[PDB]
Amino acid sequence: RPRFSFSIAAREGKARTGTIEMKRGVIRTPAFMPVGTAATVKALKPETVRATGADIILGNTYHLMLRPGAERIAKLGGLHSFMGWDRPILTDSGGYQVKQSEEGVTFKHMLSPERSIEIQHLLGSDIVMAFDECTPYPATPSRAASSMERSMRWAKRSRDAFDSRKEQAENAALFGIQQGSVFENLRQQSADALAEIGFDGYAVGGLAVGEGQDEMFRVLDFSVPMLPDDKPHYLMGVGKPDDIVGAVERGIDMFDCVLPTRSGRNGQAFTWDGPINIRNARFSEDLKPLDSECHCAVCQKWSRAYIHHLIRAGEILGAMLMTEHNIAFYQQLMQKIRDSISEGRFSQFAQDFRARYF
Amino acid sequence: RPRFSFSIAAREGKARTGTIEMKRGVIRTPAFMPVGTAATVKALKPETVRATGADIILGNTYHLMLRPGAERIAKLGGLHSFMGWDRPILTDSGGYQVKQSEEGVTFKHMLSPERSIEIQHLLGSDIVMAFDECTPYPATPSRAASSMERSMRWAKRSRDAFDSRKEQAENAALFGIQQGSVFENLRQQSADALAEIGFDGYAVGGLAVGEGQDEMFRVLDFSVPMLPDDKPHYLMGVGKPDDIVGAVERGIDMFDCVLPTRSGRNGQAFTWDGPINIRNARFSEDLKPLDSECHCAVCQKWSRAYIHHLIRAGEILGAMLMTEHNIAFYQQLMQKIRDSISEGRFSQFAQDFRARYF
Ligand SMILES: CNc1nc2cc3nc[nH]c(=O)c3cc2[nH]1
Ligand SMILES: CNc1nc2cc3nc[nH]c(=O)c3cc2[nH]1
Ligand SMILES: [Zn+2]
Ligand SMILES: [Zn+2]
Repeated sequence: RPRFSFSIAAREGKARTGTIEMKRGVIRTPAFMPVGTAATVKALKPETVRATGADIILGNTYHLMLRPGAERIAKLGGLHSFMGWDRPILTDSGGYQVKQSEEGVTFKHMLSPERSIEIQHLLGSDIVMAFDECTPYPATPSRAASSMERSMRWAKRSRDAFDSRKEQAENAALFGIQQGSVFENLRQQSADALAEIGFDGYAVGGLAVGEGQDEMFRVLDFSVPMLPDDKPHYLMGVGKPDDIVGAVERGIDMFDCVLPTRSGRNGQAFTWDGPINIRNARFSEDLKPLDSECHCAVCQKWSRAYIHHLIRAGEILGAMLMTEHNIAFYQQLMQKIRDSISEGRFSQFAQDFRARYF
Repeated sequence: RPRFSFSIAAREGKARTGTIEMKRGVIRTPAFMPVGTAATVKALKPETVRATGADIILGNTYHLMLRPGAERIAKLGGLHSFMGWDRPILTDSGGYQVKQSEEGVTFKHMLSPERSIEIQHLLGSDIVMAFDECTPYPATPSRAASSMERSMRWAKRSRDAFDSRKEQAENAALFGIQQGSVFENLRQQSADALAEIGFDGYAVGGLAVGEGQDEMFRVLDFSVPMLPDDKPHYLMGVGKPDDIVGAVERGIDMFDCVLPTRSGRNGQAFTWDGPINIRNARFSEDLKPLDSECHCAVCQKWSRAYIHHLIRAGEILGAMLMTEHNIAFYQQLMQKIRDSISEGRFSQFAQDFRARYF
């Protein structure tokens, strides 16, 4: 397999379906990446994660740079070996979860573009995120521009730190991140700068930070066409199933979110009829599975009623089952999306989905 | 399969190895029963429990009689269907975890022999425990005798409540429980009363309540020979691996304990070299599996170092992996015990085990 090769197999409007080939495996796009916070996709064995259909996971950098520390994980053979996931891993830069200066950030420890790229290397990341600044929402145009310009400078620093490590450069990919808040001209200048630097992929940063779905979609409308067509488009931190469907309709290829895991643990189950909270007393004697159509193992063997009991009782198996279901649901969503694009009926899928989901 | 048939295949001294055949499956003896507290073996899917080698589990009655309630579980199809374990289940009487009278116990609700047997029926238990009184330790001879006599009266009540329900009588088994504290004459009178009533199996109650291993073994020395030879002997709530080995040497066939699950969750891993606490910093970079010889999936794929990280971080996968390992270890212990008895080298196994374990 090549280091990185993104190929688009089919299109419908702005939507695309295809594959990213990497040394550690193939990634079907549009892709959902389950989130590994501290070297684990919470409450799931990696083989379970794979079984749900995930091709790649996101490893959070922030907690692991703390403990056990990037250097220790490197000593132990890297993140893949440590956690037992042998397929691609996208690592974030660790800066989003974190004294600000042009050099980088210091916190209660200094994190700069260079250190970030180094930590992602020590972890053995397949897809490395440039180190940026996620502009708070709302932002004045001046602040958004200052923030964006700093991010582009840090993007160039990222690129050069990555490229100055031959094993990283040869075996991993680097994604750049677009900023600009909700301002079209800043988004354009940022797309321009990132393309000039050149990356393997382009994320749309700065969204899903409180602007709400209408505003996010309005920004995506003009921002995604500004990115190189021939590379993957990653919408960081999104999101709800409906967010994902609209974002694919606007050209996004990749997604990550804690919603399916975190909200699973809290009792929220995704269904094609919309989300349910399994702790509600209405499920105490409901022998139906979480969802009527879901093909996951949880829906094949256990009832709402049992999972209701488990979550109410604080039992770990409740977290395990809810999470497996929710990640499986997300993967089934992405599969339906890929299939519908491949078959030229994605617009109809999107309408049908929303009608039933709501 | 018959309702209940215990057959002894081999002996060495007081030790026995054999099988209990029941409608829902075969139980290899000496047997360890993982504990299901509230319709779950904590942090494990039933298929994982089975995979470790368990033939039967113990379902705690106390929490489930609370919520969801025995009646609701019966409505939902019984405990086996609810939790997804289709093999035998031994249910306790619910009284041990719980205003005392000859009628039964009231608590913050009244539990009597009759209600207990009824709840175990509603749950659909394969092996039903008579409702007793576990005499506190230490106990004066007068108190121990009063307690024991009450338990024998409740044992007769148990027997008759069980027998007065035809589907229970036809499809499940009933075990009686011996009391008498540490007094040989009371233990004898209790064995006598239980045999006169007649049960499918006989538990040694009243131990593992603070008397310590020497005293427990001294009591077992005289108490187990008092029970019918041709029925299984169950030592309730035991125990540590060394406790189990000595108890088999004294004629016990069945065991349950929360140590492997509960202590697993707390960081304690059982090894043939003795238990370890994985949170100790000595394991932070130890790439060895929990145990050098263990055949479990956890030891096949993950390091001490990773599990160390997981437990320190409070991650659910840490509970999952520690528990699977520990239950697998317990099952491997019982297998070694069965094999050594079958081969007439159990006494040597016991010595070798203790030498290395300590
Ligand atoms: C959950 N929403 C959300 N998670 C994000 C992570 C991010 N990382 C780097 N850069 C970002 O702009 C950024 C924006 C984000 N929004
Ligand atoms: C953990 N020790 C322990 N768990 C027990 C459960 C019991 N149940 C019924 N009757 C008992 O005598 C009894 C004794 C016990 N000791
Ligand atoms: Zn499902
Ligand atoms: Zn093991």
